[PDB]
Amino acid sequence: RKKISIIGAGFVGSTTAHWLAAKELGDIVLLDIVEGVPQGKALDLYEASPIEGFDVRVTGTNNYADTANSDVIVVTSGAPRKPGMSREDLIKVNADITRACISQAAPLSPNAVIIMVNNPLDAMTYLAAEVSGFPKERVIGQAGVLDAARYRTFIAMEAGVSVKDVQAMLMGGHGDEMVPLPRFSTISGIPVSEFIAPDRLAQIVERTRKGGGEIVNLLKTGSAYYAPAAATAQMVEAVLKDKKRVMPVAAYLTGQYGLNDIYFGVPVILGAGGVEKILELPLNEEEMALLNASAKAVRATLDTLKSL
Amino acid sequence: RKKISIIGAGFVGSTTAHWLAAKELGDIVLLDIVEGVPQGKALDLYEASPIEGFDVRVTGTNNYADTANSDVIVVTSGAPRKPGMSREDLIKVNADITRACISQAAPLSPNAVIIMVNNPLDAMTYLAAEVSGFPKERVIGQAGVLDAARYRTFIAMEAGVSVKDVQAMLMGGHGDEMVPLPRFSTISGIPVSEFIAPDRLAQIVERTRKGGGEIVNLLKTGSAYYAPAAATAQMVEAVLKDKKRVMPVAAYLTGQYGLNDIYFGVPVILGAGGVEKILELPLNEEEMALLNASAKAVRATLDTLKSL
Amino acid sequence: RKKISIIGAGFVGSTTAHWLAAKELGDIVLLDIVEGVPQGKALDLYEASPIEGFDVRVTGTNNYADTANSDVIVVTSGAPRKPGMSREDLIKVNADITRACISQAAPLSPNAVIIMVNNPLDAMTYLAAEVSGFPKERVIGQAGVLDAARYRTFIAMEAGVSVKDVQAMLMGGHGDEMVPLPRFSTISGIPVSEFIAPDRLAQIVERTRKGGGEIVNLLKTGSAYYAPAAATAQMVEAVLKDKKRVMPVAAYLTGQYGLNDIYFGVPVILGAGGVEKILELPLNEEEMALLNASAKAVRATLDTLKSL
Amino acid sequence: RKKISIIGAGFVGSTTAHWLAAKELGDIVLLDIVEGVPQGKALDLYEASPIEGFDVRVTGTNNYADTANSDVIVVTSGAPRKPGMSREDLIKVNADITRACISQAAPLSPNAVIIMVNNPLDAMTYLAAEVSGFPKERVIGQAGVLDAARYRTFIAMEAGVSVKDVQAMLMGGHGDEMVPLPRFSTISGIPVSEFIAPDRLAQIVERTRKGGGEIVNLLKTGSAYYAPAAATAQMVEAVLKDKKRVMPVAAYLTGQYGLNDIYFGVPVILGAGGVEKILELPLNEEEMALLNASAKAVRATLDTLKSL
Ligand SMILES: NC(=O)c1ccc[n+]([C@@H]2O[C@H](COP(=O)([O-])OP(=O)(O)OC[C@H]3O[C@@H](n4cnc5c(N)ncnc54)[C@H](O)[C@@H]3O)[C@@H](O)[C@H]2O)c1
Ligand SMILES: NC(=O)c1ccc[n+]([C@@H]2O[C@H](COP(=O)([O-])OP(=O)(O)OC[C@H]3O[C@@H](n4cnc5c(N)ncnc54)[C@H](O)[C@@H]3O)[C@@H](O)[C@H]2O)c1
Ligand SMILES: NC(=O)c1ccc[n+]([C@@H]2O[C@H](COP(=O)([O-])OP(=O)(O)OC[C@H]3O[C@@H](n4cnc5c(N)ncnc54)[C@H](O)[C@@H]3O)[C@@H](O)[C@H]2O)c1
Ligand SMILES: NC(=O)c1ccc[n+]([C@@H]2O[C@H](COP(=O)([O-])OP(=O)(O)OC[C@H]3O[C@@H](n4cnc5c(N)ncnc54)[C@H](O)[C@@H]3O)[C@@H](O)[C@H]2O)c1
Ligand SMILES: O=C(O)/C=C\C(=O)O
Ligand SMILES: O=C(O)/C=C\C(=O)O
Ligand SMILES: O=C(O)/C=C\C(=O)O
Ligand SMILES: O=C(O)/C=C\C(=O)O
Ligand code: NA
Repeated sequence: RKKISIIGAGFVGSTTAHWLAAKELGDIVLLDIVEGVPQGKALDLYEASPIEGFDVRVTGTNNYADTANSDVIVVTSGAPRKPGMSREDLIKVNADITRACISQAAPLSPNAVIIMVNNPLDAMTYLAAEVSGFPKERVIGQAGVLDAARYRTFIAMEAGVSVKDVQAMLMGGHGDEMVPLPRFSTISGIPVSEFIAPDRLAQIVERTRKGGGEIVNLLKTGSAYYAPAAATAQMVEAVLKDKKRVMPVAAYLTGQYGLNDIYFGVPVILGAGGVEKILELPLNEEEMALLNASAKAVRATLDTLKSL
Repeated sequence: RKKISIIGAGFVGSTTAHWLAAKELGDIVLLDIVEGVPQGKALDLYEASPIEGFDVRVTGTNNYADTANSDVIVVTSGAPRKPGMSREDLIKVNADITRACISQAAPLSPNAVIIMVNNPLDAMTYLAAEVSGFPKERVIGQAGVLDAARYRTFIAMEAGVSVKDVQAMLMGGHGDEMVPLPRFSTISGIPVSEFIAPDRLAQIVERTRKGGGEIVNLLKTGSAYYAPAAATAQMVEAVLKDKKRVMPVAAYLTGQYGLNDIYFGVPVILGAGGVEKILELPLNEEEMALLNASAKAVRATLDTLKSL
Repeated sequence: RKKISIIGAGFVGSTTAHWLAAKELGDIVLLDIVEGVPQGKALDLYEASPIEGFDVRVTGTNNYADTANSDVIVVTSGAPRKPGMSREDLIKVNADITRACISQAAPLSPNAVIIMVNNPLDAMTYLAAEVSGFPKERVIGQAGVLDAARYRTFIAMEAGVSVKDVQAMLMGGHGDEMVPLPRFSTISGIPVSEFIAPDRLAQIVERTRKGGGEIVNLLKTGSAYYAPAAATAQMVEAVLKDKKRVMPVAAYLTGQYGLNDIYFGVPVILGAGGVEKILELPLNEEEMALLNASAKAVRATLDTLKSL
Repeated sequence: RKKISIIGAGFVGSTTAHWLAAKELGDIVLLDIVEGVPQGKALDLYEASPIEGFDVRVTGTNNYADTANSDVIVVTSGAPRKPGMSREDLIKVNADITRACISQAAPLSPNAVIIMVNNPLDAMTYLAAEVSGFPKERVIGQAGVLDAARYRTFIAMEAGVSVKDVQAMLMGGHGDEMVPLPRFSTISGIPVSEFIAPDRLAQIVERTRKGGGEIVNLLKTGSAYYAPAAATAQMVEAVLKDKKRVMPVAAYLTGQYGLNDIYFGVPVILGAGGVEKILELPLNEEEMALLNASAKAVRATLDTLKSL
């Protein structure tokens, strides 16, 4: 069976195990630095299997050795943000956590695809590839699938149609400078601009950019985890089942969109090989101005990162 | 529980019950004019429930009375075509079958949404609305969902990506004059033209138009049923769960696209009310020439129909 | 669409919405006293719908008015225990909370089936039937499914088989005096005794009874929720779909097993009418001794209740 | 991805691909002697993937070379019976067909688990083990699951409960002497006798044994396929996923139940190694009398076999 290790048994990590367990994709190992929490959640999720009717070996541990030879490593060990806080504000703390987790996990699963979740996403994914020394295409960050999910939900709501017939690409760093792409958004093949007037669409775009903060302000004591976990799980599945999914993820660029040496949200084809191909959309001038704005923001965090 | 009556327990009818049963959408009644066939298939499908683990009341009958008060009526009682035959070639035979089924079923389920499948699709759907006297929006034909499914499969194959991230609109009568719309086809929001060169895409378009014949030539003794049944079931589900799905179906037009008094494949929003809204895409000159060609073909069958 | 209100959007209530959403059973309303909490969780979960592909309306609220006309009401507003506590220890705080939630919701959804979860389960379920005045059959408590789930899990683990083939009846109050029934537990119709040695089976019976506490001692700051939520969800589904599932639930006894006027974990046929039948099993003396000892523990919580 | 080859693309084989596709277990190869048949059905089913949303490679072929390196081989090439025939009546024609299919496929997929379906089931499964020379554990016949499925269905129907709660062991040869075991059949762990009266239960035991013929007499031009396919699929899944399901399958006995050198319907733990364990149940005299009578009917088909 496939082996999936989730490093950090917090809200996102545990919910990822939940979405995953239901798909019967393989053994799931929940690791955490706090004793009892992963073991407890693992056992509890395990005990639900007879009810839901899924066969899954879910275990919790505080020992990295238990993650050895994993096919996929999900990193959700970073500290979350509190209201009135920015994802980059977490960089110093999460950089240490991320470095700690990667340096211990990577060596034990050299053939694993690492899916980073810790914020700030782009900078942490970059730090992961950097610490693991893994092939760039096997070190990616979850962000775009979530961002686009929010965006697609808002448009489905606004248009009054099933979220099943809604697709939308979105690029950039996982932050305020985020860049949803209305031109690359459709409903059963039809441009969304045909369904939503410019003013409403622009609001939707703004809501998408602040989507994470919106939830943080409501919860007060934590950040989102249902959508984020669902996104992470869709990526794990893409990899384990080599589905060749076309989705936005934080991938290492070497010139695409005119950007180099940076993890940035771009559309890719996800499969057993991890990032199998980085798509290069024909973005117009407006879109590119937005994209470049985001690029500059991410670059900023990298400069912060490199000085830590 | 919701009640779904499938008139005609042949290949498409039975496979529809199969796709449906697995979704637990309600009671399923399989009706046929031949004794034993529906009862046999009903019982056999019923006996699979303990294995698949779905609760469904599937019954077979030769008595229309058993279809009374159905929420949805699926009509798959028409005679299929043999190789080297055209769907319109079935018009005379299937017109009588269709008239017979509708006149007996409709009265028993006045509040039902009728989903026609019998070929020639557009002309038979028109005959159904005509015989049932039902509100035009509650009498629709399955065709576009199938045609587009074929089209989406070919592009997924060609592009090497999951069929999950592929959407494509397609219009016109369910025939050779069919009109897939590459401009209204995307992969995770991205135009397919970005993935498939014009020559290959044009082949895909041609294959889509002949997709049904392709399968007929292979099977020799019958026509497709897996995809067709899956399409019909997706529509039944859209209705029963009021999903507001954006999909192409044969709907009654009153001026849309410049067409009037005709059942034609157009994108609609499908829900509890049946055809809840007919979308009007901004089709360019080329697309419209194609659309008008298809319109003329359908009109021809209607003229044939009306003279029967 | 059906409507399900979940009073108390904490771990169990939110997780319950999660399992439920994936099932597309109908609209879900998450209510809580803390503002923002239910709104954020409902939005977060709603934003996962495009990723997972389900059409579900999940809303968060602080106003009982939003729960009006619900078909089912899940109550998960109770405070959870910490290590060292018994479920009975929560009776003072939760009797108040429970009375508050039921007095407000019940009047608004007169035809609903109320499913209690708050601990102590059997007492709280009695209280809810009392405060609501609803027919006893439409007021039930979730406990048996969860308890039997832990039991079935330990069995599958021990026998090295799939949980999908393990069935097991479990009776009594949701507490330490809980009565797992080895003689009424089978693997694909084969008595469990044929797979597990008595001594081992005994340890399993014991682990089952102490299952909740095992998790509490691991989590340390909360109690189980994945299995509990799954259990609650299955019950919600049984009612909404009128599945007529045979399962153990805290129901109102009027003489069965020689017990009167108490809510007790017994096997029932759960459907659209709530408890549609209470099964009276031919328990033997050893089993009846365990059952009576449990009914005694329950009656004791009820006397504490009436004392509040 | 895993690979599954289905030899014989008729009703059972095609339907088996259908159930399988929906499960996304891996690539499926439909093979047949008639050209076009497997190609059309595989394409048709493949074109349903966008509608249903599964990523499955389904190919049709007439060349055994395409079945190379399969993980599992389903054999459904046998001729089906017509009203008036017994399954044994097909032994001459199907022994030939079966030998032909196994001699060609087995050599190409040496590590595969072969699952026979062709009737007479027990004899054909023995033949396949013989012609293939594969370890007996990796050659099994599908029969028990289907037989017990019909039984569980009749029970649920009679008891007015959900098939999801009915378990039932069934042993012996896949013929009239089939042995459903009431004493080894439970509803949520509760003996079936507690729900159905002996006289009624007897009629059910009898209906089960004659289940196949009931359908044959209804269809008239073929035999059951939905349940058979579902049964076969569950077995394929058990192997591919290494679920360790406890179920009745025609396995090779070397003394169990005092039977040697025959393929017989017995309970086993089915996993990645095929039959990983044969369970020896404490049947009583009445049950052993039925079992022996069945083993006699089976030995008789084997003597007919060796006579071909
Ligand atoms: N990229 C996205 O789209 C996205 C979405 C949501 C959350 N996030 C981010 O993901 C992270 C996790 O969010 P959360 O809400 O689940 O947080 P959380 O606080 O609930 O969980 C983090 C878990 O990590 C564990 N942990 C800490 N150090 C560890 C170490 N060295 N090894 C192993 N485990 C360790 C903690 O003990 C804790 O259980 C945050 O940084 C958050 O900002 C990103
Ligand atoms: N619109 C599409 O996209 C689409 C796709 C596939 C097939 N079709 C069409 O659907 C029809 C059914 O195809 P099939 O392959 O399932 O055929 P089939 O021959 O397998 O089944 C038709 C069934 O109708 C029954 N029948 C005949 N007259 C009846 C009456 N008066 N009442 C009740 N039942 C009656 C038959 O006995 C038979 O079992 C054909 O007309 C075919 O061309 C349309
Ligand atoms: N098998 C069972 O029956 C079972 C299983 C698990 C938990 N439980 C019990 O269920 C309850 C919930 O457990 P939890 O872990 O989810 O707790 P929790 O603390 O996470 O959540 C309870 C939620 O109720 C809310 N709340 C409080 N008063 C309220 C009121 N008047 N109206 C609406 N909401 C209100 C809180 O603000 C909180 O969000 C506990 O009492 C626990 O012991 C029972
Ligand atoms: N419970 C069971 O074990 C069970 C259940 C149902 C059916 N069956 C048996 O399974 C067989 C299939 O039933 P069916 O209804 O699908 O029949 P069918 O006639 O529909 O299909 C059999 C297919 O095998 C093909 N075939 C013939 N010779 C072949 C060869 N040498 N190689 C490859 N393909 C070949 C045919 O052309 C045909 O498409 C029958 O023998 C039937 O009695 C067993
Ligand atoms: O905002 C957060 O911290 C987490 C959700 C997200 O990254 O979108
Ligand atoms: O071609 C046929 O007759 C049936 C399949 C379709 O209508 O596409
Ligand atoms: O142990 C607890 O408090 C909650 C879980 C349960 O009721 O089993
Ligand atoms: O009755 C038949 O021939 C096939 C179905 C079965 O084997 O039960
Ligand atoms: Na477009």
